[PDB]
Amino acid sequence: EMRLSKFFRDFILQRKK
Repeated sequence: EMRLSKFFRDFILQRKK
């Protein structure tokens, strides 16, 4: 499906926790 959305899911969500 995506390539970056897991990385974005890794961290991004947790940058702005």
